[PDB]
Order: sequence, then C-alpha cells, then structure tokens
Amino acid sequence: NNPFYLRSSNSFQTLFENQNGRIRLLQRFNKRSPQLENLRDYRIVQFQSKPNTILLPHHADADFLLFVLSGRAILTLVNNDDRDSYNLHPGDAQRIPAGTTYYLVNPHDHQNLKIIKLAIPVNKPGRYDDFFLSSTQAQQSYLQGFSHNILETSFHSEFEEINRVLLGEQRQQEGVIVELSKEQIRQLSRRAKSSSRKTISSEDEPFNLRSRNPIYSNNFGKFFEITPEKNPQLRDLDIFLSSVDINEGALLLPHFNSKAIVILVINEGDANIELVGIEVQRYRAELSEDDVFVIPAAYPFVVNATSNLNFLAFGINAENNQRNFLAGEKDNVVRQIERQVQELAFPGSAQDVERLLKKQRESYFVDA
Amino acid sequence: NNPFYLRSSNSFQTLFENQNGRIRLLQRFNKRSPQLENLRDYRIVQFQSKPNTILLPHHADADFLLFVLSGRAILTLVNNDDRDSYNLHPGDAQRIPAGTTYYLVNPHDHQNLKIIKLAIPVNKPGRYDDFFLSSTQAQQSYLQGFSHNILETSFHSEFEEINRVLLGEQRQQEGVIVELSKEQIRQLSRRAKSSSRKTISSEDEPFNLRSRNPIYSNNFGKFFEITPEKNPQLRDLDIFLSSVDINEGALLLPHFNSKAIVILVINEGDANIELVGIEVQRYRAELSEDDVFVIPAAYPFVVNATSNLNFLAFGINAENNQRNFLAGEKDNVVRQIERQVQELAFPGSAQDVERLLKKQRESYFVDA
Amino acid sequence: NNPFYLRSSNSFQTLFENQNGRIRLLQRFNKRSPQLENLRDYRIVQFQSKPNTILLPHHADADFLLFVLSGRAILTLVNNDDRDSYNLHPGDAQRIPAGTTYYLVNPHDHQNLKIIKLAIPVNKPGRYDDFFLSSTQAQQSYLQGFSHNILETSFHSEFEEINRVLLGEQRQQEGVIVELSKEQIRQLSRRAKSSSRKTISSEDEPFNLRSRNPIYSNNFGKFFEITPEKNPQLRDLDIFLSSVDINEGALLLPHFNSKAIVILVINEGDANIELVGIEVQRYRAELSEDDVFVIPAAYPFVVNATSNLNFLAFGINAENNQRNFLAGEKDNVVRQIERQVQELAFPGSAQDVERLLKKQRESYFVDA
Repeated sequence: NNPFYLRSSNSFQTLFENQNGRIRLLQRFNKRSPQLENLRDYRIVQFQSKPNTILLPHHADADFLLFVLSGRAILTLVNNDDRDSYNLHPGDAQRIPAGTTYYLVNPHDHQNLKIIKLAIPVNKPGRYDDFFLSSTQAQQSYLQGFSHNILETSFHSEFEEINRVLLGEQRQQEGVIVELSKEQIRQLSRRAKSSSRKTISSEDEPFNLRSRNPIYSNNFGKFFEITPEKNPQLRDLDIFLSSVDINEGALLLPHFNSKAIVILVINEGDANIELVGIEVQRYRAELSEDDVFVIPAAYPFVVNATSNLNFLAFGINAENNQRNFLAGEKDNVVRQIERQVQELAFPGSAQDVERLLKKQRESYFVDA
Repeated sequence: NNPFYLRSSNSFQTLFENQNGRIRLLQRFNKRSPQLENLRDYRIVQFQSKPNTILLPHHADADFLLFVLSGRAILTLVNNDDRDSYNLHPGDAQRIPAGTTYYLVNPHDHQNLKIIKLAIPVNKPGRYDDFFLSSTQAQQSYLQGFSHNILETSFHSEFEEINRVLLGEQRQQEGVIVELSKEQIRQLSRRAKSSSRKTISSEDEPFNLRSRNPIYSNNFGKFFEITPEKNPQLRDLDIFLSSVDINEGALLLPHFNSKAIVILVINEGDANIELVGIEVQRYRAELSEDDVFVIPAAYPFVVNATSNLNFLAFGINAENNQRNFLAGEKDNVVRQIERQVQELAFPGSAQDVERLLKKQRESYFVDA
Repeated sequence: NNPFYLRSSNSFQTLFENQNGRIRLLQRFNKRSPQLENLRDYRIVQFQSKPNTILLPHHADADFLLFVLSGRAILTLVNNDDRDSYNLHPGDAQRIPAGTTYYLVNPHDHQNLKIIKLAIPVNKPGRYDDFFLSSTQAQQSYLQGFSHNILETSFHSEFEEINRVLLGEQRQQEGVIVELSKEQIRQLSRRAKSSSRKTISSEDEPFNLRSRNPIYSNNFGKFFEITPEKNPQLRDLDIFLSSVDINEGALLLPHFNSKAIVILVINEGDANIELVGIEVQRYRAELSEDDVFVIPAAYPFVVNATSNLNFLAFGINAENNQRNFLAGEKDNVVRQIERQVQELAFPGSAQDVERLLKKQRESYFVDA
C-alpha cells in the first residue's frame, strides 16, 4: 500500500459536473498519510470543459496556479477597476491570486479543455470555498446571502427587481458550466493577450513551460522545467514547474530532489514508479492517466514509461532545489565521490567501481 | 451563533484590573471555531486607563501593534542603551517589538486612554506572557525569580539591601497601574517625540491612520487605511490598518477582501453585519461597542451602522490585497464582466442587467 | 522537573553507534512540554568520531547547521556536477542544504571530532531520515530499494555484476563509520578550502564564530556572537550563533532575549542555570557537559559557572533581537527608566534606587 500514490477512480471529489464539464478536487494530502503533513496547505483541482463553453464568473479564498495540459482556453480575471483576458495555449500557465473573480471559456470547436491547477487556500489550511457570483440552478449566488433590506439599500432597488434580474427565485441556467454562442465567443476572444517568449519572466501574463529548451533531452525523453529563479510568479509561490515526456520503453534514471516536494500528475500514458524510503523500503506503484504520485524531498525515485508518457510536476519548496542522478554520466552524484571514498563505501575496488559507473554511457533518459 | 462574532462580554478575560483601569485579553480565535486556524498566531488586547496613571515598566514575548483609539498617552521604550518616548494621539499606531521593556503614561487630566493592540507571541503560538519589572502587591518582579545567592552576586550587595529597595518582602504599590504626580507627568512628558506627517513611513516612529485622506469618503462615511505598501512597520508584520466612520443609517456597501483576513473591533456605535459563506449561508451578527467580528478573506460582507459608527480593522495577509465591491459605481466587479457573460451569469438581459447596476449612483458609502 | 532542561543521559536517542563513534539525535523539543511548541520544526544532532575515520556518504531530507565544537573535520559536499571540500576547525560553522549528499572525515591522529548540528526537516515537520548511499552491514543502501528489472535497466548490466560491486548480498563493511588509511586521508585532504576572515559573510564556505572579537569580554568571561545581519547563511535560517566562555565562579548577569528563542548546548564544564516565568516562577537547573537548556524569548535568565565553562547557543527567531540586562553597568535596562517612574516602579526613593543600581561597577560577566 503506497501512501504516496493517489489513484483516480476514488479520491477525486467531483465539485460540480453536468453535460458541459466537471471539476474534481484531490483529497487532502495529509488525510491520506500523516507522512505528508508538510503539504497540508495544498490541493489539486482538475477542470474539464466541452468545446464552446464557459465557467460562470467566480472567486475563491485561495491562490491558484493553473496549467493547461491540452486544448485552448480564455482566462479572464475581473477586478474593481480593470479586466484582463489571457489566451492560454497547451503548456501555458498563469497564477490566479486569491479572491480574484474570473471566468473560463473553451473557445475550441472540437477539442477539450483539460486544466489542472494547484490551490493554496487562505483561511482554513488546505480547505477553501468557491464563491460563484452567478445564480444557477446548480448553486445560489452569494448575493442571496444578504437580507432583502440590505439588498434593497445596497442596489437602490425594490426586491422584486433585483430578484427578477440577478437571482430569479428556470429563467436561470442549469449549471456553472454552460454553452456559448459562436457569436458570443467571437466577441470574448478578441482582446485576450496571449503567451509569448517575452513572458518567461512577467509577474502578470502567462508563461509557457515548454517554450524553452528542455533542461534534459535526448532520444528517450525531454525534461522541461521552470523555476522561481526565472519566473516571478513562481518565486512568490516558491514552487517549480516542469512537464516531461518519455518515449515508451524509456525511463527516467533514478534520482532524488535536494529540497523540493514534488507533486507529479500523469497527463497521458501509463507508467511504473518506484519510491524508496527508510534497511530501505520500496514504494512502487503502477500509475495510469489522471493519477497523482507525490515524491517527498530527497527521496530517490524512478519513472518507467509503460507507454508514451507525459506528466506534470509541481515542485514545493523549490528555491535552489537541485536534482541529483545516481545512474548515467551527467549529473551523477555516485561519480563525484573521491575514489578512495568509493572504495570505502561499497564492497569493491576503486578501479572496480570506476568501471561499473563508467558503463552506462547515456544520462537522464536511458532505454529499457 | 456566529463563529466569527466575539461578544465582548463573553470573549474577553481580564488580566489586571483595579481602580486605575484594566487590561483584558480576547480569547484565542481558533478555540472559538476551527474555521479560524489561520489566526491562531494572533491575540487582541484592550488597555484602558484613568487619567494621570502609568503602566509600570515591563515587557512581553509578543510583538505588539498598538492602536490608540481615544485619549492621549506617552509610550516609552527602554532599550539596553537607549530610550525613546513617543507622544501618541487618537489614531496613532506604533509597533512594540517583542521583548522591549516599556511603560505607558496617561497625561490627561479628565480624559481616559482606550488602546487596542494586536499580539503576536513568539514562544507559544497564540499564547504570550508579561514580564513586569516591578515588585507589586498584584505581581512579583521577575527578578524575584533568582535565588538569593545569584542576586547577591549579580548586583554586588547583601540580600537585605536589594530586597529593601527593589523587591520588599505595604512599601510596594497595589497594582501595575498606579496614579501619578503632576510634577512627574510634567517631567515624563518633555522629550516624547510626537507623530507627524513626516512619519507615515518610518520604521520607528508611530504613524497616524487619519493624517491622510481616506481612500473612500462621501457624505455618509469615511474609509481610512494604511497598508504595508506605505509603511515599513506594517510591511514587516504584513498587515493593513484601517479606521472607518459610517454615519448612522448609512452602510458600507457589500464587498470582499481578495486575500486579507480582517479582524475588526467595534470602537464606537452600533452596527449590523452580514457575512456570506457556502447554496450560500448568511452569517449575521449585531455588533455593539467593543465587540469583535472577523471576516475571512474573499468573504463578501456588509456593515450597517445603526447609530454613529467608527471601527478599526487589522488586515492579516495584506500584501497586494484588493477590495472588491459588489454594489455601487466605483470598484464594482459585477460591473466589469464582459456583457455577454452577464447575459449567461444571471437570468437577465445583459441589457436588463446593465440597467440594474447603473441604478445605484453612489460608491462605497450609501444611505439607509 | 524543568521542562526546558533536557538531560543528556536520558533525552538523546542513538541512531548509529560503533567502535568508530556514535550519532545521537535529541528528543523532540515539544515532546517534552507543549510550552516549547514553537521549536517543533527543529532537532539537535550530536556526532563524534575516533581519529582517522570517515562518515560514509549519505543525505538527509533536512537542513543542517553544524558547529565544530572540537576537532578537525574535512567536510565534503558532493553535488550532481560539482564537489566542495571544506577544512573545518573548532569554531567553524557551515550549512548543509537538505538533500545534499556529503561525507565527514576526521583527519586527526589523536584528537576527536565533536560536532553538533541543528536539524530543520523538510517533509514531516520535526522528523527526518538519513539516506545512506552505502551498502553496509548496518544499513542497506537506498539503491536496494529499487527492483531488479529497474536496477538492471538503469546501470546497463546484469544484477550479479551490480550486486557484487555496489550492494553485496562479508564483503561489505560493518557500520556507517569506518576507518581510513593514512594514504587515504592524505589524498582526500587535497583541496579542502578552509575558513578565513574573508568568510565571515560568504554564502558558501564556513565561517568562524570566534575569529572576530566577542560582543562582551571582561576578565570573567567572553561572548562571541554572530547574527543574520553579518552572515548570509545565518540570514536564510534567521539564526544567531554564539559561543561563549565563563571562568569558574563568574556568571552571566541576569538577562533576557527580546525575540530569539535560545537553544544552548553545554559544551564543556558545569553550570547552574535559572529561568523565570509566570506571581513569578523559578526554573532552575544544574547543567553538566552535553546537557541542553532552552530559553524562551523574553525570559530573564542567569548562568552560573561552577567550573570552567563554554557553551554553544542557537538563536532561533534571530532577526533584530536585543539582549537586555537587568544588572550591571552596560546594557542594563532598569537603569534607563525615567527616575520618576523608577520611584513609582519599586518601593524606594528615586535616589535610593539610583543608589542600588550604581553599585555593581562591572558589566555582563561578574565574579561570584
């Protein structure tokens, strides 16, 4: 039983779901195993919506860091005196600060919109609520919290009028994800500023993870990553971003993280994973699509692509985190040790260990 | 039963009280409702003093942010090698860094001194202690912690000597708040550097919340605020101050704070308040003088002044916090959504909705 | 039963020990009393090794701040692409980023290597694990966590050849501290950069606490101290390091810390200690070598040196903390209070109190 493994059939809680989309919310990282207690302030949210759809405007008491896996979106954040629309593409990411009102459109005509966002609540540690402004068959708008009298006074209106317009106590929609006119979307999209190479380091607009050269890349996979060093949005959240692709039958050589807690999310494919932790203990698990395997800090682990494989990883506590490899040539730790220490470390000869390490000649991704 | 409402009668605990005033300590915010587990690191104190009294020198294991609600005071801070007296007036605010020995004088003849301070204990979370230097009838000087021999050694004297002067085991005051000589207050009161417009941004001297123009003001009320943006002393604790007048039968329009948890204390007047959380849930509560009400971030709330009303707000987690309103002209989100989305959100012609919003022609403070 | 006092003969727990030394791990600070809750994220590690010994390579999911109390060590950090050896002398401090893999060497022929290190665990709060690369009769190597297929696929070899070289399932050493050839230590000592007066403020190499002038130093004692202000490394951990010495029969004049929580580890000699908390409460404790006494912030406390003494102190919550002294000429707070308040503070004439406080002519360390 692998505590660092969250399947998908039956921890994701569906927050809303209709014929137009669904929003699921991963279970608390510490409700699973107290071993994950330093993640108690984090959640995973998965949003899927149909082509030509919107998410009705709303805010939450939590930062968000969202990542576009596939499809195309329009993320519009509304403020007290401004509005900002951003044209997200696959591999784009952006930060929705806490308390900001916003809506999500899927401007595509056939493709789906699969987004995953990392919630960081503000009031209750690892719990947060969703304030929908709109009054839908599926949710009351938070304006209906206020008394008639307050409402009449606040809006300068008889109740029958504010009710008949904003609330409606059928005239209202079915769900918080509704469908859009082509004509509508045609308007909504023509003022969305979009991700560019110039945004790698902007505290506002979205930056693309895969825009840059992958840190690691060879015939067996590619390792894209963005870190608080290069991105102010990720400096404040102090988290690192990385999305990495593995050719079926390759794998990511064993490695550990100096100081980062990593939340990987399986985007596509199948994969086997092996985590070790303390006389050592094997933490293996067989991950499929939409699964989540968390990898504590400084724990060595390996990723075996049992199919063509792409996943997203969130790196908690990522200021100056370093990746260390035990196999392969470049970034190998077990090959920087002084020889005499190598001798002393294992049962073998300085030259005998110098021989076994030099064997496997590739680095980062190697083939099964 | 509003877990965000702290009835002054049964939420305060007197700490030292007598003929010359009293000190009371608000209860832990988390012990009330676990919904407030992010304020567990904070406490509220009310210090009230009769005219021409002093608070005997002492210190705490908590950073203090004191706000003077009413009266005049001479705050003095004794360091290891320096002393710094300050002249506080109503509205003045200053920060007593933890473990700083300090005494409070009330130089007024007829007027009291009503202060309120936010406490951030350093040793236990939410719990702090007071180390009174004085040997009193209500408290032992903490020097009376040391054995006779260490004390003899430390001061270079006999014990009968050092007890007869500093401890006294009838010669010693009844409380930690004792009356003063005019001649004393004459002398104490002539070196206390006083607040001014050149102090809004000092690490050291206190700053006035109201020496600057409010951020909102109309005939029905005023909204004074200082943030970590303009203050170093606030930047550090990462808190905003705000002090707002609402005429009777006016109200603060329905709004929510993006990421700031607000601890508001009713200074003067009566008010009704309304909070919404999640199908929505009304959280009304009828505030009176000295009451406390807490408003989690991104929670919409409204404050209805049922008699001339002024209150004080401490905004916890206020780096880059935005106020959003839901009613009135200026700073209304609901009125910044793309219209076509307004069509989709409420059961009301985007035209029929543009009409309702525009109706209330005022902003921030409107009239019941 | 002083909760702030952790007796060494029964508050340590041994993690590894053999004929080549032993590693102890202090018990959890709050496990003892909830009163120390604010340290819960910290631990004390003690290490000591025979002459001519190496601590086999490992890493831990925790930052370490080690201090060389006594001996000469060669500290070698091994990165993915770099390697960094440091020649540590007594008084040298240096910081091991979590998940850094590193090995310790004791190059002396007769002397030891007594090192203590403060531990800040990443994943679980207050709990960490040592991941040892090395296949030893004591512990498995974490590469034995993985499974044969993955191990085979990783190194590009069969299993027998990888188990005969790195693991060995007789041929392997006995414990995680093994002895060295002189030839070995000789080669291995070739590039260990050593501390210097030009390291007092380097973010990398180790800095000596005593290489500067102390803050306090008369004929009865010395107070070496370094704050986050002067060291980038102590800044990131927000800590102060202070090595102080007290002659037999002198003491540290009673005093309290403004906002730092102090973890003092008794290094050499005996000492009587006394603490005061809250009606006051005496917390006296008779420390011996290797004991640990923790001092809540703004708790006044005196240290009596019953034999020739020296202790290391950790200053948690260090940024801008202030030592306030209750007796003595210099840094005495009680001698700063206005005279008229002094008159009002204690039962004694302003001149009768001015008199007692001028007696002790000396400052900080007096004689008993």
